[PDB]
Amino acid sequence: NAIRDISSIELIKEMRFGWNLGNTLDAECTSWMDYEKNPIGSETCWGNVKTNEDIFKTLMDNQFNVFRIPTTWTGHIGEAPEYKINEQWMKRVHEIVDYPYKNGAFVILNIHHETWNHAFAETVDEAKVELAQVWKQIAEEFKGYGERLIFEGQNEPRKNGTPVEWNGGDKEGWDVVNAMNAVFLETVRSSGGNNAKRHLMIPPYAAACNENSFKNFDFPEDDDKVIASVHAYSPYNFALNNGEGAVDKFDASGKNELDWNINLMKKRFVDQGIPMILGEYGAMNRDNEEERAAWAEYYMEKITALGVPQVWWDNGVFEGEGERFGLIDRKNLKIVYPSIVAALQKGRGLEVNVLHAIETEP
Repeated sequence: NAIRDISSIELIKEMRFGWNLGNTLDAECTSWMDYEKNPIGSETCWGNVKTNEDIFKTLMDNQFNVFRIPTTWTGHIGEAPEYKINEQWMKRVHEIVDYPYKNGAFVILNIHHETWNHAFAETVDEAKVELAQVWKQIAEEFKGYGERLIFEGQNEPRKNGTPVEWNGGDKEGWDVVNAMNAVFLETVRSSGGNNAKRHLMIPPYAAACNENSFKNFDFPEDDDKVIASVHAYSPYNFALNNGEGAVDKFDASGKNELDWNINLMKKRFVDQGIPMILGEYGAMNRDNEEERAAWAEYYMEKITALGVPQVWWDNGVFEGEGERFGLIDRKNLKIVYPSIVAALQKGRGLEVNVLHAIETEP
């Protein structure tokens, strides 16, 4: 029940690097799964195994101490306007949050792939109501948790389906996102318990590392416990491109693009005293572990000099046509790419010591 009363800038210093529990509690399968009969079945409906504590303990052995829990509440929410969250779902989310928390790590709980938080001015009034009701129950469920539990108001709020979805945003989307962020901050701060001193993360438009999203991002000026949430899979062709133009080498043009976006984070947040966390990043598997290792160490070295931690996005996908950001085999508790983890440790300034590494095939 104890909570330290320290600023986000001071609390961020205790962070090394992070890991995402992707394609798990954020998996959304309402188009074919009966959420009434399977109230917690969505956790594994995208191919990941049921979450256990040993997954996080395997990662903490490799010096991970930040764990982001992407959670989708669509399908687990009752009818409007009360928006009652399913009790069995809230309990399972509580159990998974306890896995890294009860072992002493930082935890980030967010609202992820929602159908109702689209950044369209047509439905903001009801979207703000649902956002407030949902975060009221979440803040209530985790009242007595300390400063190591961090709430992230939104994931990538955007105008889905528009050409404006992934280009940075327009004036309409920027105002809706700012209004939604304000509702989230007020709802948590107004609740009781430790929530008045809990650290809160808010994203710009779509959490994009873009000038248009950075320029039109309202940030509170009198709350030292609010953090900016940015996602940056940079450079795009090497890290995120899953189609045409995808490259497997980390070339000089890729370094220039990455250096440009890291400088955008410095000018927007670091120089202006805005605490910021790279909540999502990573490089897709292209049979290029040593290319991704050098990229990861360079990326980690740069933002470590800025005091910004990063959180790897791990969806548990290794092969196939999907986005292959897998890093740990959750069923066998093994690090599939040990040199990538070693690069994170070396770039962060830690002693290189990779445990539970996968064997060598040759």
